[PDB]
Amino acid sequence: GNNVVVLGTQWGDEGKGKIVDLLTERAKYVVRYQGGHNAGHTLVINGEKTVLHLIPSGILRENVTSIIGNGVVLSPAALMKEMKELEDRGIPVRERLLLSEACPLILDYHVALDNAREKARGAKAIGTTGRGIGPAYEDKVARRGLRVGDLFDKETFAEKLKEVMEYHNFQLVNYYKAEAVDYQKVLDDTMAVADILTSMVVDVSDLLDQARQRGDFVMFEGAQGTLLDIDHGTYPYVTSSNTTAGGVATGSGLGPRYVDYVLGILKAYSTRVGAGPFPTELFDETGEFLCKQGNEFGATTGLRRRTGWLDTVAVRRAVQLNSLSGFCLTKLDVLDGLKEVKLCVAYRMPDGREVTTTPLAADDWKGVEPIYETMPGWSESTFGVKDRSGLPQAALNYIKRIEELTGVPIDIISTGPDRTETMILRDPFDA
Amino acid sequence: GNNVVVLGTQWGDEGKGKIVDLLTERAKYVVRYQGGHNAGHTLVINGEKTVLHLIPSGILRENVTSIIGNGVVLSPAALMKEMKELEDRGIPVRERLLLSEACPLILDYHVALDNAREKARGAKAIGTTGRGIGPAYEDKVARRGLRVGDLFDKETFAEKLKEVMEYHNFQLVNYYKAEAVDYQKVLDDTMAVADILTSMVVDVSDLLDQARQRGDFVMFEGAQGTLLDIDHGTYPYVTSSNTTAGGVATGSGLGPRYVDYVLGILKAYSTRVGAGPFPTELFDETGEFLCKQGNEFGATTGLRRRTGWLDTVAVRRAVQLNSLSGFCLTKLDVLDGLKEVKLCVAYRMPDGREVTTTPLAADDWKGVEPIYETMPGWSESTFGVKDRSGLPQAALNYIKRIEELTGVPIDIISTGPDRTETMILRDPFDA
Ligand SMILES: Nc1nc2c(ncn2[C@@H]2O[C@H](COP(=O)(O)OP(=O)(O)O)[C@@H](O)[C@H]2O)c(=O)[nH]1
Ligand SMILES: Nc1nc2c(ncn2[C@@H]2O[C@H](COP(=O)(O)OP(=O)(O)O)[C@@H](O)[C@H]2O)c(=O)[nH]1
Ligand SMILES: O=P(O)(O)OC[C@H]1O[C@@H](n2cnc3c(OP(=O)(O)O)ncnc32)[C@H](O)[C@@H]1O
Ligand SMILES: O=P(O)(O)OC[C@H]1O[C@@H](n2cnc3c(OP(=O)(O)O)ncnc32)[C@H](O)[C@@H]1O
Ligand SMILES: [Mg+2]
Ligand SMILES: [Mg+2]
Repeated sequence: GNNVVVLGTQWGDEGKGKIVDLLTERAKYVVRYQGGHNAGHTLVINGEKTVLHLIPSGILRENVTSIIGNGVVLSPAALMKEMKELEDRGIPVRERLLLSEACPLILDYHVALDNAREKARGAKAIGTTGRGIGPAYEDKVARRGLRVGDLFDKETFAEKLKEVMEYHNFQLVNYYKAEAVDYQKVLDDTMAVADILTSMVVDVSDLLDQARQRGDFVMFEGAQGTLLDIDHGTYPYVTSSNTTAGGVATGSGLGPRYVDYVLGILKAYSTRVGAGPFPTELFDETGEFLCKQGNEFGATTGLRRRTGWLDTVAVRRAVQLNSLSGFCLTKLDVLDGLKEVKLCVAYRMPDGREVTTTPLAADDWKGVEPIYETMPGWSESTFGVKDRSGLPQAALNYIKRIEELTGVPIDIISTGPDRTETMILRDPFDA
Repeated sequence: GNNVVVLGTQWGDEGKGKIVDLLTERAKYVVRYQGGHNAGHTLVINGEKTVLHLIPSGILRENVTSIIGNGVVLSPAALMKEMKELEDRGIPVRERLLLSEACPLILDYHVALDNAREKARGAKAIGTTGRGIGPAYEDKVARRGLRVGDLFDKETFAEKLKEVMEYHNFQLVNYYKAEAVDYQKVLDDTMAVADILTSMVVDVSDLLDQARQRGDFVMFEGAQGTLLDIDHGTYPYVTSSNTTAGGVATGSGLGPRYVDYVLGILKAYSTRVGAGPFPTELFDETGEFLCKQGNEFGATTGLRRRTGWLDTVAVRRAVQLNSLSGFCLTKLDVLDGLKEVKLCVAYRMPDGREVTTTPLAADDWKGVEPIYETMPGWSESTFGVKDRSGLPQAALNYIKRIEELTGVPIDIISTGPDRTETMILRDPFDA
């Protein structure tokens, strides 16, 4: 299919960055359609690590035009920081990166707010990445936030910014009893970059409609994961954007009927950073194992990540929410050396009922317990293996079992962090 | 196609209610996926008017199950009010209506807030319908708002509600210097209806995935219109939800790949209630005419509606944003008796540039001017006509011209408010 969507089917960090980088070889465009720099994508090419947050993961391929879709909450400071870093490394970002004038801006007060709220919640704290994602989205929805296109008139921008800031400042000092955020500091930091920012603007919907009508290969890059969806995730322990395939058309402006294949990234084992339900969470040795081997620590905040077994029930919600076309089994190489692996196939609800469907809001997950299927592990190494043949049968069964349990084929299997450490069984672009 | 989406291509009020009611004859389900009771849908069957706001327009057909999707901001008071009204009229709502536990709740403070903000904006006031749509969506995104499923535990609900209310109350009295909203009044009004509310809950995504897998005819009913889209509309003069086809999958939980046909409702002339850009707005006799004949006054607030000529440029943005499959030319009967009609085919930008693309945010529409195409009108009456033959050639040309100018066929033509006063040239369900 021409328009391919790559997204996380769990709670982020499944490995979208690598896969997006990999798959963009044949792509004309790559589009981020939601989130901001809370995202953390690690690309590894012949050993060279590149960590992207706000910039689309297709930025390393000169044949691809990376787009920041209107859905993205964009931090000028964050963009500048990343651009500079890639530029020093030979990546002419400004030559490859375009962006929507409709993108809301993440300015300092947003982080001020993000921190304050987080504080206020005390114990039942969400565990947000500390960027100002939440407030930026709130300001969008409230229709008071600033967007890229607001920089088209700096004086008017100073007017709007003065307003929005006094408004937020009042809340910060009087209610939160927190320090105000200096309006002039913000206006200044902003105006300095404004010109660079404005230079990358393009009418994204139209560009995408044109690309679409030409047949251009376009990849949409997801941020965060399905279960962190503001609507469909473990609310309120979620991110503030729709991480489900529906955000592509809303955050890019491309009509929904033009999505061709939805590729869902699947970690082979589960992780979460932030508070919230997690039935298959492990707190034992194997958990520790899964964490160490997988080097599970957030690419955007370091914070160790919670680990647990893959959960076909949660994965199955992801399948329906996103119209999955196929999966990209990632980190299989991490299971190597376990005596046995297991998949959560059903949930035992607190009233005794057994169910193969997930609850929605966090409180409804309160006391659910996982009912497992236990498969034999494999001692052979699968790291770097690039052909099914190189995988032991135990691994092949685990893979088939996931397919059986989900009804979606594993078209791509990843066995290490490096771009080429992958098995492309079915390339979504031909699919 | 099995899953058909019906939405407004302009600024609301194109006539979704009638069309949805009409088209649901063959439907198993009808789903609202966004907005709340700011919407106003007028159904007319053999002269009997029915005005829906929050309840899906398929509620009058016992063969159809009406669903309030998670995307909808739901006012318990509003729901109760409408249910009662339909029940007295022989409509057993509770028997036909189901709803998502994920729907955020619109409670009193939300209206308190909606009013306060509106006040604060003074002159540059959005012109929101006065329901608490904006705040309810903000509370959603901020992850502090209450949802239907929160009623599954009334004590915890009282806890969460006490919190959210003190929070908002502080803002209302100290900043806005407005009157606080009584927590106990809210908790009470809510708890009284809670049980009814909870009784209608269903897991909508799953139900839709099942329906989808059965082949069931499902209609998604849009609220508001494309150009009022929070992301793609004339921001900030927009509604707080994505009125574009992308909201269907986000606000219903049905995977995006399962949308089959997107039907866009097209008024044949333009209207707007609320502040904001409107290039083809008319302030002359014909405007007055268009308003009087069309009886253009908001079904949700009465407020006279601004009128202007149809705008192919704005309509064309709608075509790409929503992947339109076809149009439903509505109110054609209203043009009868004009000497000449005209369509805006291009925009003359303020720097002299001529463009066939629309700007996004309001300020960017600032001084655009419409460049028209002037077609001969028609004196014959088209009211109630149900066969193309009954339409004068002048009308047929106007219709073909819209098709030529947009590239989307007019599969349905409506010539009066009554259900049967329509021409179904291509029924989306077979399409
Ligand atoms: N061992 C192993 N590491 C992988 C594999 N695929 C990706 N990685 C690494 O695992 C991490 C994926 O987390 P992250 O980059 O935050 O993924 P993203 O947030 O979804 O883009 C990064 O450290 C990658 O370098 C794989 O198949 N095996
Ligand atoms: N004259 C005329 N009225 C129509 C036609 N279709 C619908 N109506 C009426 O025009 C209005 C449509 O506005 P509204 O009900 O608010 O549409 P909605 O908000 O899109 O559901 C209602 O008064 C309908 O009764 C039509 O083809 N001709
Ligand atoms: O308001 P926010 O800043 O968005 O934080 C809210 C919640 O969402 C989580 N979170 C945010 N981005 C995440 C991410 O990005 P990628 O998978 O794309 O690499 N991966 C994993 N978890 C992520 C935070 O942990 C928290 O639970
Ligand atoms: O915050 P809000 O309460 O949503 O108001 C914001 C803006 O959106 C407009 N508006 C809201 N619902 C509308 C509607 O519903 P239907 O077309 O579905 O019948 N039709 C037309 N205009 C509508 C208001 O006029 C205002 O411009
Ligand atoms: Mg990451
Ligand atoms: Mg209406």
